[PDB]
Amino acid sequence: TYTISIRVYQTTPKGFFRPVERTNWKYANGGTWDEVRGEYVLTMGGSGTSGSLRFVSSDTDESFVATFGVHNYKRWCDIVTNLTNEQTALVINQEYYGVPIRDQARENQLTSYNVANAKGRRFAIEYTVTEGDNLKANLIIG
Amino acid sequence: TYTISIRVYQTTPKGFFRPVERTNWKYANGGTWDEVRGEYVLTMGGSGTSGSLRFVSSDTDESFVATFGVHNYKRWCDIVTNLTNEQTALVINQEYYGVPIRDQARENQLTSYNVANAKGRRFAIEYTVTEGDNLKANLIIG
Amino acid sequence: TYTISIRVYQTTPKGFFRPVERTNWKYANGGTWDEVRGEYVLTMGGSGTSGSLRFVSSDTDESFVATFGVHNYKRWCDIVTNLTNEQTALVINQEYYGVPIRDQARENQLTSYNVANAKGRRFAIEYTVTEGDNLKANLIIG
Amino acid sequence: TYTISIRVYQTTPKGFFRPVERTNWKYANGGTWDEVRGEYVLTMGGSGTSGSLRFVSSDTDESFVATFGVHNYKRWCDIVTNLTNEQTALVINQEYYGVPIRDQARENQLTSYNVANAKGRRFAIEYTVTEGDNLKANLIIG
Ligand SMILES: [C]C(=O)[N][C]1[C](O[C]2O[C]([C][O])[C]([O])[C]([O])[C]2[O])[C]([O])[C]([C][O])O2[C]1O2[C][C]([N])C([O])=O
Ligand SMILES: [C]C(=O)[N][C]1[C](O[C]2O[C]([C][O])[C]([O])[C]([O])[C]2[O])[C]([O])[C]([C][O])O2[C]1O2[C][C]([N])C([O])=O
Ligand SMILES: [C]C(=O)[N][C]1[C](O[C]2O[C]([C][O])[C]([O])[C]([O])[C]2[O])[C]([O])[C]([C][O])O2[C]1O2[C][C]([N])C([O])=O
Ligand SMILES: [C]C(=O)[N][C]1[C](O[C]2O[C]([C][O])[C]([O])[C]([O])[C]2[O])[C]([O])[C]([C][O])O2[C]1O2[C][C]([N])C([O])=O
Repeated sequence: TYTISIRVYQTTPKGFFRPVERTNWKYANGGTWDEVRGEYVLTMGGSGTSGSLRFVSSDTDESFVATFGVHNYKRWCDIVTNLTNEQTALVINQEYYGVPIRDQARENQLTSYNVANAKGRRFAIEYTVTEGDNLKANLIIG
Repeated sequence: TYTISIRVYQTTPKGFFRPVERTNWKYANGGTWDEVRGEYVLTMGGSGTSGSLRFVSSDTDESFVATFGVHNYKRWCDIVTNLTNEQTALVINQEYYGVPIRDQARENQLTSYNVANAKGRRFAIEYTVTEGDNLKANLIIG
Repeated sequence: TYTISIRVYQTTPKGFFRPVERTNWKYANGGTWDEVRGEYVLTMGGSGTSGSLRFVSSDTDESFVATFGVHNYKRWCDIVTNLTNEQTALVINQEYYGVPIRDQARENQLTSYNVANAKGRRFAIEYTVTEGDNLKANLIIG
Repeated sequence: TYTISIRVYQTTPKGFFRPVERTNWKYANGGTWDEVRGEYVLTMGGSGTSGSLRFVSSDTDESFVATFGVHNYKRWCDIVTNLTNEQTALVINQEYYGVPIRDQARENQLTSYNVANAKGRRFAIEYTVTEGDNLKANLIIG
């Protein structure tokens, strides 16, 4: 069993990103999302699955999906931004298992990732615990 | 724009179901989940989409996915229980747009629905506001 | 250090009680409230303090404060209902340390308590773990 | 009826502040705290009361209480940090109605305020909507 505990840091009081969706991919006996002491906790039944969090800033028409999981017994992450209305977390989470551009991100098994949207706002995931069954990450909204 | 505001009632102190997942289908400009004044609020960009909530009772190894949406300008709902580990809300939400028996449930445009798991516990959805753009439902756990 | 983990069971879809306030009394090095896996977790720095949760049903003009704590190394609980607008949880929590009718409830060190409001709705606290540092209780709204 | 809607910004991945307490003062028919679309919403029955939020970073042994209210029909705010274990939000909220220095902070009717703890970290409140019945503020953690 794996857990990834995520601390969300929203660093800029221009716009406001709120949580809107949390998904579990179906491999590795699935998984769950829990809120624990102000943190998001993704629990997974084995290696080879993932879960996604979508955040939306309605004030500024910005959004992103942050995905966390374990691939071949190593943690991975990705961020997708500049979303169309059709790119829910349900959509994006599932794309990591069959869409080549997404598969490759997962296969990279990254301990950290940062991306900017069209407006220049940066978003980052940084794992603070990178090994073992109980992983930890900061999700940083610039 | 539709909202469906959901109040959860857990009616017996036998087992404890906790929220674990909330998904948005991609049709009709997608949608979001918000927590508002103790209720789960599904917001959708128009008619023809839906969102799902999964709840798990780890104490009693029970779970269910409740789905809410609007089909041809009328609200609908369904519950799936007896879930396999591969049946996350991500999976179940999508099945209402391709799987005949699930398609049929959506097409039923029900204001209320119930189903029991193999353990004999019943779950129900009851829309208390069945018309207009701000719909309301009780999710009742037996 | 003591914890009391509380599972809220809202059993009747007549009215809707939502969480509106959570307080910590100042004795025994204070305490905190956390949300953990859908449960409310009161953590206290020693014996002799408590914390309160207030719930309000705006639909039906009903409300109550449920207080949990440890007195002389034994758990206690109380429920106050039929609240005036001036009886916030901040008010009620503090009354257990100087108001005789409230002091006596605390001194009773109850493992369970049930009360009805003027409308006849029952509210109950039942501790499911009654000894040790990590206590557990159901809060049942009738 | 006033609402004050609060957005929390945690600006540095150094430490992690989590919500631990939310209180309502008893004047002006009291008030409530709700979570709405990722924001903390304080609702008050009129002018002359307030509510407090406490946040704790156990990682770095830091904490603060942020208080928001309306005094003589104008919004006010304060932050207290360098908290003792006996300074819960329950305690601090009440001090604004009897303790001269706290009374004075309320009487200041500030649209913005900041204070630093002994560790050099600054906290701020910034009202983004300063007039009317639906007030809005940023709570910024430095
Ligand atoms: C171990 C790992 O991690 N692996 C992975 C996977 O996962 C899996 O899946 C399956 C189905 O297919 C099941 O669910 C199980 O349980 C699990 O584990 C997957 O995810 C993939 C993607 O798709 O990846 C990984 O792997 C690699 C290769 N391809 C193989 O297969 O092996
Ligand atoms: C109106 C309605 O409801 N409709 C519906 C739909 O939705 C839709 O979808 C599309 C794509 O495909 C888009 O997204 C839009 O926007 C929306 O609106 C769908 O859902 C379906 C299922 O699949 O159902 C309904 O419809 C029916 C038929 N198809 C016709 O149209 O009519
Ligand atoms: C041990 C116990 O539990 N005790 C109690 C108390 O608590 C206390 O308090 C103090 C102040 O005063 C401090 O804070 C400490 O820390 C603690 O512990 C109290 O609470 C009381 C009520 O008021 O009760 C109990 O006790 C009994 C008697 N009175 C004595 O004092 O001992
Ligand atoms: C209008 C206003 O804001 N006022 C104020 C007050 O509040 C009040 O209180 C009372 C009792 O005491 C009752 O609760 C009512 O309802 C309310 O409104 C108070 O808070 C104070 C502080 O202590 O402050 C203000 O005022 C001032 C003076 N005292 C005169 O009046 O003016």
